[PDB]
Amino acid sequence: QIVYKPVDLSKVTSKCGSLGNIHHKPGGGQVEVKSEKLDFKDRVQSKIGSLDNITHVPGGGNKKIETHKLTF
Amino acid sequence: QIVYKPVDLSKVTSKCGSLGNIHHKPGGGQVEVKSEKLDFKDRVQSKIGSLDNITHVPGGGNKKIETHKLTF
Amino acid sequence: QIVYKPVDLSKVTSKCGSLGNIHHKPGGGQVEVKSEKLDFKDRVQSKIGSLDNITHVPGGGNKKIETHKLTF
Amino acid sequence: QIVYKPVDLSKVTSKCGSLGNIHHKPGGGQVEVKSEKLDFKDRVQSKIGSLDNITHVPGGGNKKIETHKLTF
Amino acid sequence: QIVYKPVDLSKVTSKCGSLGNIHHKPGGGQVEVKSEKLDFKDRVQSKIGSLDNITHVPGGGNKKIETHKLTF
Amino acid sequence: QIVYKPVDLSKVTSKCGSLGNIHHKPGGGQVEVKSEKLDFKDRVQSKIGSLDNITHVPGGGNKKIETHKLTF
Repeated sequence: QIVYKPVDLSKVTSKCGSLGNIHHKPGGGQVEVKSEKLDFKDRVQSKIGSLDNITHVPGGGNKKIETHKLTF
Repeated sequence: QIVYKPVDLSKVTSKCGSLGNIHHKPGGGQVEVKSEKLDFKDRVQSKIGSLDNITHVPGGGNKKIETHKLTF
Repeated sequence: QIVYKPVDLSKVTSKCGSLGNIHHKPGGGQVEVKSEKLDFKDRVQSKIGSLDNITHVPGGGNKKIETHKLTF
Repeated sequence: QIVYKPVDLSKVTSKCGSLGNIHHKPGGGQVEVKSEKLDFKDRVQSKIGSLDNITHVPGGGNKKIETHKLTF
Repeated sequence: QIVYKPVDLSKVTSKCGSLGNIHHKPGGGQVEVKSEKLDFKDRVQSKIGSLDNITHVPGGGNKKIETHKLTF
Repeated sequence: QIVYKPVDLSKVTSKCGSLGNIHHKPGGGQVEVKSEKLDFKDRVQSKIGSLDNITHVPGGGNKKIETHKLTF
């Protein structure tokens, strides 16, 4: 007999009064990559040769992550 | 007999009165990479040759992570 | 008989009156990497040759991590 | 009685057997300048706030400069 | 009586068998300048706030400078 | 009576068998300058706040400078 019965009533919350006046200003750059062969198998995530700029300004941006597992 | 019955009532919380006047200003740069062969198998996460800039300004940005496991 | 019954009532909290006037100003730079062969298997996380800049300014930024395990 | 009679018979010369395989590769950068007032008079040469790249490969590039003056 | 009669028969010379395989690779950078007032008069040469890169590869690049003056 | 009669028969010379395999690789940097007032008169040469890179590879690069002056 198994009674798998977890209970969650928890909270993740925020208040912010004002959000702004943010400046992101990159000055370029240079990237070089050389290879002869690539061979990727079975759940590969790959990034080769990048020059990436990100500005991320969510009003909340809170995260909650859950995982339930039962195995025989 | 197994009675797996955890209980969660917890809180994660924030208040911020004003959020701003943020300046991110990078001055370029240079990157070089050389290989003969790449060979990736089975749950590989890879990053090769980057010049990446991030500005991240969440109004909350709080995190909660939970994990429940039972095994026979 | 097993009675796995933990209880959580905890708080994680912040108050901030004003957050700002932040300057991030990197002065470039240079990176070089050389390899013959790369060979990655089974749950590899890898980063090769980078010049990466991050500005991270959460209004809260609190973390809570939990893990429950039972095994036979 | 002034006899002003300079004589020039001189030479400036070069040989180069082969000229090439030159790589110029700049990685960005950042420049900022602030002023309230500017006031320039009478033979001013000025340069304010620059990010300049030059490649100069003349097959000779030899120079000769002469100046003759007589004054009463 | 004045007899100003200089004589020049001089030589400036070069030989170069092969010129090349030159790499110029700058990694960015950052410059900031602040002023209230600038006031320039009468034969001023000025440079304010720069990030300048030069590659110069003349096949000869020889220089000769001459100056003759007579005054009463 | 004045007889200003110098004679020049001089040589400036070079031989080079091969010139090359030169790498110039600067790693960025940072410069800041602050002033209230600048006030320049009569034959001023000025440089304020710079991050400048030079690669100079003349095949000859020889220099000769002469100056002849007579005054009453």
